[PDB]
Amino acid sequence: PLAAYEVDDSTGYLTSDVGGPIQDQTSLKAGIRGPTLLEDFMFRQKIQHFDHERVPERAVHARGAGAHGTFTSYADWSNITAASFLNATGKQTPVFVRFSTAAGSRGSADTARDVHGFATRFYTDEGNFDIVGNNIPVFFIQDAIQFPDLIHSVKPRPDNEIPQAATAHDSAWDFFSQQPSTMHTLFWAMSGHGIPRSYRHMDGFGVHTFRFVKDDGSSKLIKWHFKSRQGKASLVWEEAQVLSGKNADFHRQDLWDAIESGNGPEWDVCVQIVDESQAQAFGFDLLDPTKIIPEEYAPLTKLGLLKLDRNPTNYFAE
Amino acid sequence: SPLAAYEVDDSTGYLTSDVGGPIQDQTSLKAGIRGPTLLEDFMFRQKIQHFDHERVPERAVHARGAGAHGTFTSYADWSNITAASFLNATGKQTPVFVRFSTAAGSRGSADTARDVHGFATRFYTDEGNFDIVGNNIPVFFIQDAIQFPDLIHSVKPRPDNEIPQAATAHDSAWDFFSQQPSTMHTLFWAMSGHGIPRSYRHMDGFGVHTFRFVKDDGSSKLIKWHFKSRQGKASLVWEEAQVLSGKNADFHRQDLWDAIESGNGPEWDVCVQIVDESQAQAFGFDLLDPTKIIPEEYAPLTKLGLLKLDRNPTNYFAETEQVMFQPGHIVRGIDFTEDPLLQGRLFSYLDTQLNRNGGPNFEQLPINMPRVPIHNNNRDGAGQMFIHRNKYPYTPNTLNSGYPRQANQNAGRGFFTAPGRTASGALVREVSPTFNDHWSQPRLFFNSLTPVEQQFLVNAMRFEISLVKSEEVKKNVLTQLNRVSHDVAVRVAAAIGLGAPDADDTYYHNNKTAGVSIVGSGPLPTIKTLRVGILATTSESSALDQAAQLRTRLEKDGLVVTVVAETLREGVDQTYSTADATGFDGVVVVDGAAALFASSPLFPTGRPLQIFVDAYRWGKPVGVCGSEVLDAADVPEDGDGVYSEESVDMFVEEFEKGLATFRFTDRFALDS
Amino acid sequence: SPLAAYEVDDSTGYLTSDVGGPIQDQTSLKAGIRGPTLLEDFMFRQKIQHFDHERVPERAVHARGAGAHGTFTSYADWSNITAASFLNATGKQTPVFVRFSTAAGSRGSADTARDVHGFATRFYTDEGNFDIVGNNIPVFFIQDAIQFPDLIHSVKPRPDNEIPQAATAHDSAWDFFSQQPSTMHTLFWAMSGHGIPRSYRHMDGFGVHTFRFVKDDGSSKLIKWHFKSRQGKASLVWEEAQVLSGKNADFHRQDLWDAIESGNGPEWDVCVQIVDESQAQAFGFDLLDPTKIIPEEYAPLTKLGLLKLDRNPTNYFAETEQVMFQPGHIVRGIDFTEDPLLQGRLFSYLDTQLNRNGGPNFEQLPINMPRVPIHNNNRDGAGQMFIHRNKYPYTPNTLNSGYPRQANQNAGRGFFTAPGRTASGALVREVSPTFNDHWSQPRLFFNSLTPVEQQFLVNAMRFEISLVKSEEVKKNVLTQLNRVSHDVAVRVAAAIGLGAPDADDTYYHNNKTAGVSIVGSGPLPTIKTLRVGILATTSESSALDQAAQLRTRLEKDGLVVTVVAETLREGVDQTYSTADATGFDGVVVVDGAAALFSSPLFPTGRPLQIFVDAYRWGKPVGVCGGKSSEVLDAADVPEDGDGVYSEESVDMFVEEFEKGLATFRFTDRFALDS
Ligand code: HDD
Ligand code: HDD
Ligand code: HDD
Ligand SMILES: [Ca+2]
Ligand SMILES: [Ca+2]
Ligand SMILES: [Ca+2]
Repeated sequence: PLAAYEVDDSTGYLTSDVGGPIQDQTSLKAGIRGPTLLEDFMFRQKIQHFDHERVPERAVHARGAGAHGTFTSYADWSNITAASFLNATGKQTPVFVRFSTAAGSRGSADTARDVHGFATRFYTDEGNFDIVGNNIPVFFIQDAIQFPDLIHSVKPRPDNEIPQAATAHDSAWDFFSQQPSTMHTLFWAMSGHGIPRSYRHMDGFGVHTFRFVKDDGSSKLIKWHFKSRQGKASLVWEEAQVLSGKNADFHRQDLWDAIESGNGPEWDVCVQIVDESQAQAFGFDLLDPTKIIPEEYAPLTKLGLLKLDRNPTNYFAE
Repeated sequence: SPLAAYEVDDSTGYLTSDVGGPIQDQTSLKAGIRGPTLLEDFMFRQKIQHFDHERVPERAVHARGAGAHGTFTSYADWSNITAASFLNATGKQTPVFVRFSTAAGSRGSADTARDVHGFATRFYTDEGNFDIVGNNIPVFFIQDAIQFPDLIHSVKPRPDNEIPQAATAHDSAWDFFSQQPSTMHTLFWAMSGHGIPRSYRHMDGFGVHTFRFVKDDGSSKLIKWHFKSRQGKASLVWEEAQVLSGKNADFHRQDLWDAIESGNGPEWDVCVQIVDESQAQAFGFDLLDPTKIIPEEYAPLTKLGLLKLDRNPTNYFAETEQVMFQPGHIVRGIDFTEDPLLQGRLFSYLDTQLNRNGGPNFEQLPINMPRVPIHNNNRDGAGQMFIHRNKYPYTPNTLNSGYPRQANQNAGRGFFTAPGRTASGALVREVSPTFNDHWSQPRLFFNSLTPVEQQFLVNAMRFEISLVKSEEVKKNVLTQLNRVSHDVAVRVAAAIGLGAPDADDTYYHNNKTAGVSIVGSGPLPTIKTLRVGILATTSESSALDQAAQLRTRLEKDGLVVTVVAETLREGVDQTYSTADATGFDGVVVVDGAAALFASSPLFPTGRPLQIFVDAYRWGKPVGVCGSEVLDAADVPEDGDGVYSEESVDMFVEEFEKGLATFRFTDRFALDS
Repeated sequence: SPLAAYEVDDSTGYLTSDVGGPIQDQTSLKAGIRGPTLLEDFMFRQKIQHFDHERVPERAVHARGAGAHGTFTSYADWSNITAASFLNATGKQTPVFVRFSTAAGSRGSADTARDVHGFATRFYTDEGNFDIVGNNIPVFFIQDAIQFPDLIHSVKPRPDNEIPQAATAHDSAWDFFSQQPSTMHTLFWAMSGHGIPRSYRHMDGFGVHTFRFVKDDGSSKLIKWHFKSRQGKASLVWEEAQVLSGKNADFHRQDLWDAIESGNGPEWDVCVQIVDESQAQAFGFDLLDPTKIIPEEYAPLTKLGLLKLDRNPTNYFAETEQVMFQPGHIVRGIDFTEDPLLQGRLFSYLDTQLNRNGGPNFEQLPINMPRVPIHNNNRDGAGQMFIHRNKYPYTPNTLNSGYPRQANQNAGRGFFTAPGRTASGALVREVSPTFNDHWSQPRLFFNSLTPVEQQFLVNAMRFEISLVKSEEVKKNVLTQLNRVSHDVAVRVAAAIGLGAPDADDTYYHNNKTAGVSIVGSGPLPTIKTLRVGILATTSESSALDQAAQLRTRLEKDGLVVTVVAETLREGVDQTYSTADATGFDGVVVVDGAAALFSSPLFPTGRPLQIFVDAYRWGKPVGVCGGKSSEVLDAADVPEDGDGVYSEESVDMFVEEFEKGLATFRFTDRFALDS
């Protein structure tokens, strides 16, 4: 899939980045017990590379894991959307998905209590389409300008950077109690949804109302819902705590293993579809990201199958 | 102090942009009440752009850590051994900043991972910043800096899946250790209690490399830095460290924060072993080799001064995250040696700050600034915070009267390379044959540990090596362990189902050395800061009375007391639900609570008992104050570090001796 | 000095590292006296690393430029029209920093390129930094911010070979201009003397866009900023600008530096045209359209205050290179309009500083810092210089007692959007048909130039279009020019050997507007700082005596005198070898030197060439001492010509010559199309 960019090092002699054969095990010195020389370019190119390996972690959802897969459309959905990846029964589009926690840094534990990310890229034949979702259908806040306030409050206190990957501290609850919009996502996070058994055992939600637009220009309002075929399942809190200690890599290992063993996880990619006229018909505003549309009011339509079946080759690059 | 000058107070006043315009930051500007957000909303974009760019790359190693401010005080005028100004007078005080860390884990990984630990100290001296970038272990894995990315790639997570976090417990790490025998000495240290210290305060710091002290007359001697903890030496046990990682990833940084906040700032004696240049190869090994210690029997310690950390940072990102240490930050009176590990570090720490800071002016960050004037011809660069008045920044000049002037051995107190240093021979990429003994000092270390300490180390290796999938790597590992000790290889082999290779006694010996054992280092010199968990109940008013009485007594002796019960109320600090044995150095049950130890929606099933049981199994002093509890917990009444008294005063007295002893090691099973 | 706190003195002391350790920096540490350099040489590496990383990206546009500090002083309490604090009291003073620039060229390109010029002003107000990011031309090429990269790609060098530097005289630029007719108005400005100003001090500044002034009671009015120069309007002629680019690439920055250093800091009246919201479409065009000016006949200027630049920077990189302007630096009392060019700029200037500074904390650079306290919850980021005490940086909070408090119209003097502003209609990527007339205003401009000024413009177009290789592009250019003026198309067509298309009179008219002509703007109101070259000789002690007397008399009136001779000595400033007519506003030969007009000391014919060039470029020229016909005849300069002087008396010579410096250019020396 990304075959063209792969580099193989199963044979051959060590070279610099400009293809000159070299060694990299001993520094060049003025005498066998002497000082290292500035002219040692082998040393400097290798160490400069190493010194510069790291990039900033993501400002949120720093901790996560991904895989490649395929999306297959169940129908020609031309009658609700012009979207090319949805325009024929059986049409296949490559995907890449990254799942994550939200608050913790790189290296924090998979099984912390948190909102989880479920970000999906469809490499469509009319361009990349991303649905950047969470495992919880609603968000804490109603205006993007408040994001840094929310995130500062739930991340570690800035004098001592304590506590890692946890809402269990004064600042977060101060924010929650002063900003009552947070109540809905709070209740989800405090349920089993905050500690899922695996990435495969949770759903994905776009959260926002988006629009499907036909080629004739007519539109409908939609909510994205990726429905897990593995079922839903959570940990219990005491278990999640011990797991955070025994295996910080629990979720990424789970996903990696299911893929290697030929049990790639699957989701039905679904939408709730409603009319433009129904923006305020359900007793709340569809522009409000703290609300769900009860399934009693709008059933889910299954658009296609998302299957993840191939692990990355290099975690950093992918 | 450059840091007071840059403090920003936000305890009053109206919100402003970064250019001082009063603004709001709670609602986006929209076209209509239910409309799209406008591009012209500058309040939105300035706030979100800032947030979007908050993060910087983590350190390439030692990314997880924590820092504090303090003072170094010289005990003497040390001009007789070094020209260093911060050491030139009795009582001379120099501000310091120290950052402690693990090594392998990323910035959100647990403090209590098994690992080498950093101990980096900046002395803001009156003749420039001097950094000693050390570890809690005196020897390093490799003999040449060029091998550093090999070491780090092998111990960091596997690069296809980025598993496992902050752990040597995987194939690649043990493959490297078994193929690169220089690693044995540091590996032995890391597999001991030194890999899982009780806190940053209960470990020592080592410069690792031999350095030089250089006098004003040009003569030099060879030195090793050793920062000796005044708090004593102490470790976790492994199963405790694992539980801690889950229950409190921030255990060490919290321990340091709290000790400082309560007026119990940690202290070290800053010491050196000092030997003559002629002794570079006198001790049976090469002092240029960073995998070797100078046994204290060959060179005793000289105490130079006191290091005390006593002030927490105000902003962690600005101070702790941005501090940028360099062994290149050196001062007159100190010089480098030809240690090929040290040699290469000099390059790496200057270069890597470019990655972290994103520009060349990183020394202008308040935490990195010196406490003396700067005079040089460095100019421009992204993030230039100075306005230079000298418009002729080249040497030699007449247009600025020849300023700044050259400093050297004979002018302006300049740094100078030790004038006795020479080089000779071919320009070679060759390892000195004097470096070849990779196994005798690992054996020296192992020999110096107590029997239960040796068992803990064997058990660490059993744990990790049992997780290595490759049969080939496991066998290669036993080959190397066997060159250190046949007994180690036998005992480790037993757990992984392979046979050890035949004894190979080339490097075996029975010699020991002082000061490397934790268990054999004696009771702790103080118990201030140590944590006592008092397990109580809300259902008995007697239980809460006893708790309160203990608290008064224990708190007066500097101990941190946590009363635990089913729910919070006056006098109760923590519910059973959030409590765990890893949160205490000692655990006391007030006997009025016996009922809990025999179901509640308020805590998981059997929680009160489990805490007591874990505390016992992990070797902690445990007690009952008011003994069927001990039956329920299967704890022997007569056991060492088990207490049972109705006398408040008698119990406190005995239990406080238990906290000093710290661990009761007789509770751990030993190989035959 | 505004930034004193950040200054670093190196007039004494021993060399140190950046961490204060005394060091040397003159010899590398080596293994032996003829040995290899050692990696442990930290003195070498810290010094060379710094050097290796000195450069930052130049500005994507306006890369070439120069800055200075000054003061703005309000003429009144302007609360009747704006809430702006910096305008709230008579005599109220605010520090400023201004940077001037060309637009297309890179760093190191020449000041005297033909171009639009930047005029960017920061007011460090007591209610925050307020920037007016303007140009010396009142209209812009394009009507929507989204087209900016198309414009800039077209006028910058061709991307295969990066040719030509700092010039519109190539196919791609004229291709864009001819396909995008909105460009015509600014093009006509740039092809006039406004494209080649005599100095930064002799040009005006324009905000270009309509902005709003907003009162504390929330009512608003539409405004245009006009900074009117107190030095007068003046231009180079093209041939002169070309030679200048090669003889002194730094001409404008030197001129500004020198004027400030001599206590002649330049001044502008900071003015606005003010009109009601109801007049957005009352003047025959849309006030949201940045290709249109409001003629002065429809809206006169209000003088708000005085701008004076009077202090040069200390370190150019730290102040001038690092200053980061944004139209997003706005203050209470001012607001935006729905000009789609302005709207997009708001985005660009915040984003582009990330590129230049390499990190998000660019507002912390001394030159970008405000002069009032900052209270917000912005945190971290590379290069973070603050240590924030508030450990609860979120709103809403109780743990920091609700601080910082929200500022808005009612509390804390907050910025607020003019509350009368609305939007209505479909969400569209459509151009308003009110923007559709691209040609009437260029014609209004052209009509307002004097005959010789119109010739200069036609000649600029003939120069550049002649260098366009594509006959199709050239034909498309004539199509657009012809929509502005048939006469212009005909006269330009003549130089390039094409025929003009037939007259198309849809947008022709004969209307004129005041205040846009340079050549018609009258004699300069001051001649201080103008440059007089006295050409002399060392052969005659009398030539040097005349030169000294003349110097004394001219310097008394604040002119900058340069005595030129074969070689330097006391009283001679420059040799003929380095001298050029482009270095002077006026040229005087002392009659003692008549014989000069071959030496190893200067190129053949140089002294004469300086005089002749000065004459051909319209400058006042003369001979002092009484004997003039030898010089004037050798030069082919008629003795009775306007702006040609000859007197024995120093005092009398200078009085006549000084009138000529004020007139500045003698335009009768240039041929007109017949
Ligand atoms: C205005 C700021 C803002 C707001 C209101 C949100 N986010 Fe976000 N999000 C970011 C700003 C951001 C970001 C800072 O831009 C990140 C960090 C790294 C990145 O690529 O974008 C990000 C990362 C990020 C990731 C990690 C993607 C990956 O794996 O690389 C996920 C899954 C989400 N977000 C999902 C959400 C959901 C479901 C939201 C509520 C509906 C949401 N975000 C609101
Ligand atoms: C040639 C590469 C190289 C080698 C051989 C070493 N290191 Fe290192 N070290 C680095 C390259 C490096 C680095 C990549 O340059 C770091 C990462 C971030 C930084 O500032 O420097 C660093 C970070 C770093 C830190 C964190 C400092 C802080 O708290 O910010 C400590 C304590 C050490 N190292 C200590 C050591 C010790 C005791 C070594 C062996 C004697 C050692 N390093 C060998
Ligand atoms: C949307 C893109 C865009 C548009 C439509 C414009 N500009 Fe701009 N301008 C920039 C994008 C930009 C920029 C890329 O963001 C620059 C480069 C460096 C900087 O700070 O902003 C810039 C630089 C810049 C400078 C140099 C400021 C300094 O000295 O540092 C001036 C004077 C202007 N511009 C003036 C204008 C005027 C009068 C315009 C029309 C009314 C205009 N710009 C339209
Ligand atoms: Ca908190
Ligand atoms: Ca591995
Ligand atoms: Ca071209």
